[PDB]
Order: sequence, then structure tokens, then C-alpha cells
Amino acid sequence: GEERGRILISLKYSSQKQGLLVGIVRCAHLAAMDANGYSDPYVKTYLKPDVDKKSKHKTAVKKKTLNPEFNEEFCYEIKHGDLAKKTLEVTVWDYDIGKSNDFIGGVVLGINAKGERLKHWFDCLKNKDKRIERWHTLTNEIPGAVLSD
Ligand SMILES: [Ca+2]
Ligand SMILES: [Ca+2]
Repeated sequence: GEERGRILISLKYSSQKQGLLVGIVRCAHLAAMDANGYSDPYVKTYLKPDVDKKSKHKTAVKKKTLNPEFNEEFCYEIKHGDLAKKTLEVTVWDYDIGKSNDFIGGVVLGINAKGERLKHWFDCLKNKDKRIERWHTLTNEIPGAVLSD
């Protein structure tokens, strides 16, 4: 997979809420998918398998930037023992008018991942009520997204 920028993600499993808090903090040096040399980025998240197709979250769109700051956090209600059953799919897109939005890149976290994609997830799961915030380099190859380039 080729690099498409970096994303800073925060994860915290809250015992009180019985929920995974997912923070989309900011991105750095995203791929430019517009004719002006920039992108209009937003980030989507899913928690999969998504029983009932309700896990979609999307950040606001930031205009004309390759270094967006989102500082948004969402929550997935889930018992701690089910966390290891799931993958967190985080994808970055470029909002366009007049055509479908361009895919920028993504990252998938889960116990079946590798390297820091695995370690970030594992660190969250093994440290309840501790926020773990880590950068990941985006890939251009996300299953179910677009063809690799
Ligand atoms: Ca575009
Ligand atoms: Ca655009």
C-alpha cells in the first residue's frame, strides 16, 4: 500500500459508559485530490462487523487543506468483551461538488491488524479508562473502498 498522509486517532474505552470513544483529532500531509492542489477532507468511521448498519460517523468537511484539524469524538456502545470482535475502519475523503467524493486513504485497527495498527487497538483494549492517542500513516488500499493506485 502507498502512503496518503497521516491521521491522529484517539481511543479510550470508558468503563462507566461501556463505550469506545473514538477521537478523530487531525491529519497531516493528506493526498491532494483537487485541481487546486488541495483536498476538502472529512473522515468517516465504522465499527465492523456492523450489526444493523448503524455505526457510520462522519466529521465536518474542512475546506481546501491537506492538514485538517477536526477534534471530534464519537462513541460506540459496546461491552468490553466484544471489542476484540471488531475492527475500526477509518477513512479519509475529499468532498467534491459535481462528482463522487474522492477517496484519500484509510487505516483499519483491530486485533487482526499488524504493527501499530494492532498495537494501538491492543493498548486501548488492555488499558481501560486510559486514552491512547497515536498517529497512523494512511494507506490507499482499504477493502471495500476503491482500487489501489
Ligand atoms: Ca476531488
Ligand atoms: Ca474537493
